[PDB]
Amino acid sequence: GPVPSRARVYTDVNTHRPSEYWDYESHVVEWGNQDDYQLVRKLGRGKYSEVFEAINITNNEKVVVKILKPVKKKKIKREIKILENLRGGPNIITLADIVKDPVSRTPALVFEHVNNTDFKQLYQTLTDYDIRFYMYEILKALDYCHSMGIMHRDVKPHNVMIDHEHRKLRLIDWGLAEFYHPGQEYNVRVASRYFKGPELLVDYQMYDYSLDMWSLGCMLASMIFRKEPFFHGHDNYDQLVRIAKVLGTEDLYDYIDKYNIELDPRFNDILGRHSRKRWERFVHSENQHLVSPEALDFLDKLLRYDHQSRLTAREAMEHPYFYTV
Amino acid sequence: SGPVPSRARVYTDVNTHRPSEYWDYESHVVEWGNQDDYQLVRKLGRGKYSEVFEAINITNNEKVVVKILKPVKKKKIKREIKILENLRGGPNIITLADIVKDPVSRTPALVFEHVNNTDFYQTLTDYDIRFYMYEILKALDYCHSMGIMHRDVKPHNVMIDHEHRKLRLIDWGLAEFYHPGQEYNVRVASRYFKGPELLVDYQMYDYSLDMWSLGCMLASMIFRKEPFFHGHDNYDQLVRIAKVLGTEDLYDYIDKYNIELDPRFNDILGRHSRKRWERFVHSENQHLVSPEALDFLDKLLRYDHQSRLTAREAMEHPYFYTVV
Ligand SMILES: Clc1cc(CNCCc2nc3ccccc3[nH]2)ccc1-c1ccccc1
Ligand SMILES: Clc1cc(CNCCc2nc3ccccc3[nH]2)ccc1-c1ccccc1
Repeated sequence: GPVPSRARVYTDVNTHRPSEYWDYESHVVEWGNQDDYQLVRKLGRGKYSEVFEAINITNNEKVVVKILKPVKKKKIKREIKILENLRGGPNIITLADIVKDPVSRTPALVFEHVNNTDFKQLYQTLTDYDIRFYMYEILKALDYCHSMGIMHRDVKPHNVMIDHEHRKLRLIDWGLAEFYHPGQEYNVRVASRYFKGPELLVDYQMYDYSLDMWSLGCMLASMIFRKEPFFHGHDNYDQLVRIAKVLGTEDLYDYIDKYNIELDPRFNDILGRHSRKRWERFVHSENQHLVSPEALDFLDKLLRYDHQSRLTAREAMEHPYFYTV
Repeated sequence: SGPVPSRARVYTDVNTHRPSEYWDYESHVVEWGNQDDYQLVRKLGRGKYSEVFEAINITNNEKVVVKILKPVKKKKIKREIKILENLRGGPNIITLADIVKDPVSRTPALVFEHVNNTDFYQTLTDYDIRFYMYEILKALDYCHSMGIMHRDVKPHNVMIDHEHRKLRLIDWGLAEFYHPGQEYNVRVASRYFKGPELLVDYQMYDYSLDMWSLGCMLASMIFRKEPFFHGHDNYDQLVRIAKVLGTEDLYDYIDKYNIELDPRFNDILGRHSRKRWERFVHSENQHLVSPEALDFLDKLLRYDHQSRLTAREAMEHPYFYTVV
């Protein structure tokens, strides 16, 4: 079968903690009364959630209410436990309360309010310094949650809230987050297509915090090159082909041979043969003001097939690309 | 013209503003699952109309608590289920996990999350009393906010797993929805914990009944006197209260609400001075008593249901400054 693998950092953080910390199935959730909140307006809508802006009528403070469709109760317990464990961590969305409406009994999570700025509106106004500044803020959140033995497993621009006026950033939507246990085989149906690491696309289940570093690399590549998304797959199989068109099919086979991975037969007719490209090839007149040798070197160290060779969040924070922050 | 009406000072109109689906338990449709998923292990307790068992859910090998109900009144069973479904997941409220019937007996049964009850009182410190009293208040402020009065607050209805510092308020069979101006049956709660409103047959009571019962439990814990007000019948229970609170304030209460005192009180009530709470302090309990505890007790144990602290006001009392 496949060769086992483990994280290069924070490997045994959950092993050395009592079960209470990571055993979310045993976690007792206490659901308060949603009458303390008045819903103001709808902000967004997910596959299993609906996000509203609301007011806490006991202190007149704005909050964000995430109403969850109870499609899987174990998944709701997992998200709550992780949010409670990470509560107050740097740049982590702050869970303020857990409530249920008395008549509907629908689970709802109450968070600190964030005055988000638009992704398209920010895209063209962001300077090189801004990109470094906010990349460093996400790394603070990732190094923290990895140190707490949690993999976000859903990093993408939609899951990063920014209040640009206040230079405030929050990593949100922990619904896909999981506790890291060395040697554990995880479900690969995580994250979002454009941000899925090659480990997920080749069905290598023994992945770790390094999956987040791949997703972060995809975000960085989209920001510096103004190409959104950077790896534009049209299905999960095609996604690996788009990565292969940049990283090359030679290093893909070296990766699958190193871990004795069995490639799905659906790859047979679509994978082809591709050369490894130079990061400089993506530089153009519209994006050259965001690109630098430091940015390309940092990107090259995140976007690697081999999950074990990618920079850890702590190694990434020490990169020359961040010397100016 | 009869007794003066009264309403709750807090959460007065919570049920009035909710659709009838929430509080109309008579219309609630109960779906009874198959009790074959549970195997009874042992008897934990026995009530007037129920037996509580420890059981094992054979589908996940997890312990549960099974309450088998004698179907003496189907409306009462629907009421309890609706309240438990409404409060499901609330802080320190026993969690209803399933509703089942044994295929052959067809006896109603409620399945709850397991609670590992400690035996216990002799070992509880001043801190422990403050901690557990605050946990009960979280449960009461929550259920009151959900428009429900427990109406049977007493030590037997409080399960504590001391090792894990976990507390659950159980036995919601006497619980009711609060509707302002509604006249309720006074034959509720357990004798030692009945509020004076019940004993003088003042039917328009509210959540404040639970705050009286909580005050009885507090007095019994800090003074190590169980029960605190030891009546031998419902009429004598008011006399035991009047021996502490005095008869002057009892007459002020009945006059404020134009209550007619039952003639059965004529020969037994007597005349009693208002006692100082310090009179109950002794060598055996002085380590549990403090000025803060006595001030807090004085604000719960009042004849006038409207003057008692609400659960939310109680949580802000100095007696709880030392708890998280
Ligand atoms: Cl990662 C990022 C994100 C965004 C804005 N994303 C918000 C999407 C959102 N809004 C929401 C409202 C409601 C619910 C969910 C929401 N998610 C803008 C820029 C960047 C960025 C990061 C680092 C460097 C440079 C740029
Ligand atoms: Cl010291 C104490 C002890 C208990 C324990 N009463 C037994 C619960 C029970 N119910 C049961 C039903 C069925 C079967 C077994 C049962 N056991 C409750 C409350 C307190 C207390 C009171 C005031 C303040 C702080 C603590």
